[PDB]
Amino acid sequence: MNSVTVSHAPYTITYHNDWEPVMSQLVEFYNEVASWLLRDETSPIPDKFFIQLKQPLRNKRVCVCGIDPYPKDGTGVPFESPNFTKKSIKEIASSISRLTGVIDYKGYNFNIIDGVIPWNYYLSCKLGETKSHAIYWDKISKLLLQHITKHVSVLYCLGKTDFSNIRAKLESPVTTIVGYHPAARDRQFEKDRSFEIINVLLELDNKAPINWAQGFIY
Amino acid sequence: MNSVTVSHAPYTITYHNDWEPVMSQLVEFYNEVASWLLRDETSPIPDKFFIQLKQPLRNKRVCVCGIDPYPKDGTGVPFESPNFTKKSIKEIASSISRLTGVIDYKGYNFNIIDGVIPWNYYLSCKLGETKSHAIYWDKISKLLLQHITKHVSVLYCLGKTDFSNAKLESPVTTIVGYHPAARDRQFEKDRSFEIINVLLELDNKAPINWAQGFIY
Ligand SMILES: [Cl-]
Ligand SMILES: [Cl-]
Repeated sequence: MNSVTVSHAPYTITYHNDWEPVMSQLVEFYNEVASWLLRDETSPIPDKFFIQLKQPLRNKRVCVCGIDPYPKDGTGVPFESPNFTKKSIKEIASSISRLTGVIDYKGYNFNIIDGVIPWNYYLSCKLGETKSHAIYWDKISKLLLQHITKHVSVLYCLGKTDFSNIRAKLESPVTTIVGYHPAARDRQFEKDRSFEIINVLLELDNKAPINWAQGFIY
Repeated sequence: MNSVTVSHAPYTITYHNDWEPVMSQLVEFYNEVASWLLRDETSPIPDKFFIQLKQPLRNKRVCVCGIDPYPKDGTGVPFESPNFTKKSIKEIASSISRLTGVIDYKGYNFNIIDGVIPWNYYLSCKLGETKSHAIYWDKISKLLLQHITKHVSVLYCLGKTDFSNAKLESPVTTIVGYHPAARDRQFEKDRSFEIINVLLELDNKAPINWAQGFIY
């Protein structure tokens, strides 16, 4: 819809109107930091940092959140792996396959599920190094996730360590689940039932469940 | 097992060891407020304010919580009505009767159910006035419920307006259902008891057998 300019790359940020209330501060915060983060090659590329701000928030009832993008090949859409190559998304798809009974599929994407907004807490990383840009995104990450949590009924974070003390410092009343990361040891993600629990919590808040099968690609 | 003294009535508080971490602060907080509570006649009596601290917490997976004790005849055990007279507990027993298929009973008590700790958020009220002691118990109530929510998997609160307010600061799965005396039969259509067991099953915990609460 609308656009806003910033003094460093990617220069323009196009945003859906639901994000308006935070854009002014986003610009201030990004300008203060961008120079530091663009030194490094990144995942995703700078033109893709903010494409998830084109998504609406008012139709969203669940946020599924990872700490930062894939160390390589980040597309700007959290969790997205267009050629279905990344371990995280393969493990997620398996979980939902067992849950939904859908056995034959070629990919999975959170971004095409009604009511779900997939999110990366930090919006970039130094290529090949997870959590490398935490110190730069800090204030922005808090700002944007606070805004998301005013719309969604449930926040689902993936990674017990990654999200230990970040969720305590979010200052939001929103119902929160911190589950295992897909690559957690001893198959703990495979025994994790957060996808089911989400729908129970949504039902308790007088909201429709998420149909997790909508994420499949054929 | 152990005991602690306090400068106003009931003077001694006996507590199960699972409560040890909070007793020191409980004494500080109770001493700083007890004058205000004891001016009034109370439900329950002061000797019964803290008897629920004799219950263990480690074997508990569900906390069932009401806002404060019965306006009259509080026994110190939340929800307990020994002569099965109180509306709340009669409605709860009906709900579980329909759920479990147990049709003939004389009473119901949460306190004899494995895995359940029944709780009153405020530990007293001025006789006949619900919520009258909220302002006195405030800090203590928050302290004790926070401690309970470190052990239990699910917190079930009864009363939508009573428990609307966030101010607990705990990750625990929380359900805020209708109060048993809610209008238009809303408590009768409330399925929180079933939902609790689903949530528990999802957290790899055994369900609560709600039929254990019946008295014959
Ligand atoms: Cl983890
Ligand atoms: Cl109610």
